Amino acid sequence: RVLKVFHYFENSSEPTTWASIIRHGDATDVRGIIQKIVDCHKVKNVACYGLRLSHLQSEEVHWLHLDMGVSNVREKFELAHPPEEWKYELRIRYLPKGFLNQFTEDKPTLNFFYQQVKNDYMLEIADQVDQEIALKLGCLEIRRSYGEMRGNALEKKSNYEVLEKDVGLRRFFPKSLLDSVKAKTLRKLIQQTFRQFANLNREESILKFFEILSPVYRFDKECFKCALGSSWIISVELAIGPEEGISYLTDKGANPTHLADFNQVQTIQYSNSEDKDRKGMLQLKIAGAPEPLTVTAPSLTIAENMADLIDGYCRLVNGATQSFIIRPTDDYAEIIDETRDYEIQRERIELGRCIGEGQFGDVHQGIYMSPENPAMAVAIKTCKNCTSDSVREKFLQEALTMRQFDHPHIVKLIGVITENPVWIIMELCTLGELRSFLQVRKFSLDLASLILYAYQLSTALAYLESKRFVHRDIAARNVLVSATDCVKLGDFGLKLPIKWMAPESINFRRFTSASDVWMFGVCMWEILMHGVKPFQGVKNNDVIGRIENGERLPMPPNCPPTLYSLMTKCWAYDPSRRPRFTELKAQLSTILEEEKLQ
Ligand SMILES: CN[C@@H]1C[C@H]2O[C@@](C)([C@@H]1OC)n1c3ccccc3c3c4c(c5c6c(n2c5c31)CCCC6)C(=O)NC4
Repeated sequence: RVLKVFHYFENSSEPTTWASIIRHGDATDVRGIIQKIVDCHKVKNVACYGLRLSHLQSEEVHWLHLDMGVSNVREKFELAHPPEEWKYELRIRYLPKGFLNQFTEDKPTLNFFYQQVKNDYMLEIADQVDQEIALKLGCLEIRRSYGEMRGNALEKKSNYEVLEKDVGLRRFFPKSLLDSVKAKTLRKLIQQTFRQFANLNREESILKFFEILSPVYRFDKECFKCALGSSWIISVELAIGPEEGISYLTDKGANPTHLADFNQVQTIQYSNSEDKDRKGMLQLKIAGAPEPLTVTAPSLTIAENMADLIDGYCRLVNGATQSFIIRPTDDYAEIIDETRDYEIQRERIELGRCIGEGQFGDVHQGIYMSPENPAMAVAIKTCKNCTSDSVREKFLQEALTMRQFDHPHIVKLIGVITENPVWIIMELCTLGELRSFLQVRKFSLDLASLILYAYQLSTALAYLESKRFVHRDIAARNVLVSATDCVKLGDFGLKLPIKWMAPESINFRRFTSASDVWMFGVCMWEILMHGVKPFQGVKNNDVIGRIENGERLPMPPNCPPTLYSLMTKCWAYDPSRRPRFTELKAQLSTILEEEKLQ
């Protein structure tokens, strides 16, 4: 059987669903699980990660000791409540002494840690933190998250808006702040506190983040109210952490008193309050001290959680692998990840000459003989590492989307072959890629033709808008020519094409219809420029630089100055001032009719 573990390693997905799915074995212990997830992310500080299980509708928490066997941990807890309501989440619990410093030379771990701490901050105290503090914090998460954007970006109404109204400032700030200040002024406050963190890369952001939190949120330890002693039980707060070891403080803030270091800890033992109540009993034998250090915790659970803490630490301080808690092949651990009419038998396909390359698989020419009906020329997108299953599942995911579309300027899906290697069968656009097509025919195509193509493209992009489908890569490279008077739209699958991208795409990784329109502008230029690439001989940074300053692509010779202004309307920095697709359709329609009559 399997297991889902939520963790804090980044993904362009939503943070609340970052997880790994492990096909564990029957004697597999929590070590196995942790090991295989962190090896899977190139983690150097393995000894610092633990596993914490908690029910959804409950606020209490269960630390799963390394040596426990998963299936009989399922067994135990899944006998209380269903697997649907339990949350297994990987956490850092065991800080080395220089921890922050040390995690700098372990990039995944610092990132994991930062996220895990940032999550808690939002969830636990963000609402009731100082106004200046919240502000300062939020900005660094902008700064860190959106690496490739230049500093002065947030002093642009459109940019800020994209954060306000598309991204959600809630991703950076508590509902408490956003509510209690007028939004137009909030815009200032951010632009302002953002100045101080203008030129800070991802690494420094994270540390400046921590630096500003630490004074107002201890994440460098855990505390437990509990009682010390074996007979005259006396009430204390325990602090357990890297620069203090086990410490009692009481009180108030003041100096914490040292009790032992983790390297002193001989053995751990815990048990149910054999006495009247329900309390946790915890015993620690220490260096040469003949009497065990005896802790009474409010519940057996807390006791267990405290043992996990102390074990983890010991097992870390000593370069140790086995436990310090005295007790009363199949451990395989694989990493995995989570219908059709239109089936075609492979024997009904003659696989012709390879026609285009794939970073994923080649595209081929082909004959398709369908029993009822004559032969048909088809394109065939092939798969190379097709046996590796999710790569397969993502490949023929593309075919699923193409099922949905039916429009005369989108390349029609014809079928799939759902056995390795997976094949996607589509129509073949005989006259090839548009760029090539244009260069070749630079002197035999009337203008009415060139803009006809943009018109047809726009009808397609309109159709796609109408189904809320963003394409992400509109360019003449993704257009094919199916006949003299007819072009079609290309890829629909999953080294950035900087020069065609809208600014918010280069800045905030945002991809909307409105980003699509910008690219379509550049596409339109390419067409009118008979298949030349935008910005020949300019490297990408000067381009983002020029785009940022106001420079645009010049009017191609022969472009009706109306159409050229439409292109620049598509190149509106603020994505909301850009035309709609349904609108560029209507316009080009007329701009064509006018061109037809000459
Ligand atoms: C960079 N442009 C390539 C031109 C070439 O190969 C590619 C990879 C690319 O076309 C999107 N290609 C596809 C890629 C992904 C899905 C479908 C196609 C595809 C298709 C065709 C095609 C053709 C060419 N290329 C084609 C195609 C070169 C000239 C012959 C026609 C085609 O006719 N139907 C799908």
